[PDB]
Amino acid sequence: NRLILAMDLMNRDDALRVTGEVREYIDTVKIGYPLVLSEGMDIIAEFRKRFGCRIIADFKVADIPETNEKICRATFKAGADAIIVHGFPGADSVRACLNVAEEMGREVFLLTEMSHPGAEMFIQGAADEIARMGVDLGVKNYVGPSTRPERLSRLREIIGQDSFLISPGVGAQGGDPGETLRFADAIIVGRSIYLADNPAAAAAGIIESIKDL
Amino acid sequence: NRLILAMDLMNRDDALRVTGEVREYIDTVKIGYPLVLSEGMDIIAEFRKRFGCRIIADFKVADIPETNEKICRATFKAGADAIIVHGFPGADSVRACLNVAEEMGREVFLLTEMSHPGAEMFIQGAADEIARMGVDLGVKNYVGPSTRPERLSRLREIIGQDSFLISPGVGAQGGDPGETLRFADAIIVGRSIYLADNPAAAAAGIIESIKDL
Ligand SMILES: *c1c(F)c(=O)[nH]c(=O)n1[C@@H]1O[C@H](COP(=O)(O)O)[C@@H](O)[C@H]1O
Ligand SMILES: *c1c(F)c(=O)[nH]c(=O)n1[C@@H]1O[C@H](COP(=O)(O)O)[C@@H](O)[C@H]1O
Repeated sequence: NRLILAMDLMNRDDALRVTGEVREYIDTVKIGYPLVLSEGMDIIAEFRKRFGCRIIADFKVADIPETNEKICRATFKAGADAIIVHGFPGADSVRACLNVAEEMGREVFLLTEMSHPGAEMFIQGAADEIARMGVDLGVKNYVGPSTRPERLSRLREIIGQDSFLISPGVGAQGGDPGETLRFADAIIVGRSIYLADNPAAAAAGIIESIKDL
Repeated sequence: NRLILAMDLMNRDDALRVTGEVREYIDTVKIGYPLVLSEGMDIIAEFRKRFGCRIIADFKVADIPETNEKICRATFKAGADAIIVHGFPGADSVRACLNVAEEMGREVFLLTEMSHPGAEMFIQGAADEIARMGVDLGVKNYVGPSTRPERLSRLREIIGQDSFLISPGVGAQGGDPGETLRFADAIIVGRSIYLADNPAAAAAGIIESIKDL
């Protein structure tokens, strides 16, 4: 695959239909707050049972250590395989997530630099240090921006070749599968697939581009 | 009051009992992901209907603009009066939240500097600029740390006297109601109340200290 579906539809019926339509082209579904806050955490269990795919909970966890632990424990209890957590709040907040993931046999992904224009204001300047903090904490899974492949390159340099790196911002945000997969292990794609007239054809089209690399 | 309850219990029965016990000492309940991810967004509507108090959704929103809008729209649809959003992701992410709050007749609180030790690593260095970004965006409600009253002072200086400023980190995290209320309009208190043998007595004790100021 190398393709992770960002399932940000907000209606259970549509989320299930689109995921079902594209599942032959992905092995991982990324579920975030647009779907969870609309349909409840039980949606994570349903997706697991219906589809079998890995579930990453994209909750961009960004609270104090005590609250981060509670968020992680609720999320894994609901059946998520991994959770995405922000590095910007610092090492104690990240460690809290890693401690729960250890307890529960799950994975943490560290979000380093974000893909949107606003990320340039504060996040970008800290992002190398956030990545290096990850390495120092023993984080093995990272998120970095498809929209800035030169920053992906730098992040890959920091985390090394033996870390797993996934990357949002492909399609709608302007990122390209090829420029991104030079550095990331897998791309995250939401709207380019789930808003397409034929999501299966969109996913298939992306997979064809990936195979050509 | 000047007291906001951080309701981070993870069981509907306990959350309702403790809130009911202390409601005569607060007019605002802050509900976050520990309770919502455990009991569902319907908990917000229940609290509103049972208690009448203002509800602030402490979701520390930290995504891209398009996703931030979806998160805000789901949260207000569930009945929250206000949402807490991170400033660190930048102005476009914040504006997205403000646009939804405008559409829906609700409020955004901008989180500037966080209260925990890790906030020193990256957030603190950006926090003055995040506050000034808030002012430039017309944000009128802010969150800053009880644990660092000198930073609260600086944040108050930036936002001015006509902005509303609320402050977590009182009690469990080491913050003091008095040192904090020199600068903040209201303090947020969670564990010092909700883990107390008698939460009503804990809240009452805090209110007594506040009245003495
Ligand atoms: C999260 C994040 F931290 C980013 O830096 N960028 C980003 O886009 N996200 C989330 O990833 C998905 C992108 O979907 P698409 O732009 O393909 O529709 C979304 O879930 C977004 O929240
Ligand atoms: C959020 C935040 F952004 C902070 O800087 N600090 C902080 O503590 N929070 C949240 O506020 C409440 C504090 O509760 P207490 O320490 O009194 O138990 C919690 O909801 C925490 O997530």
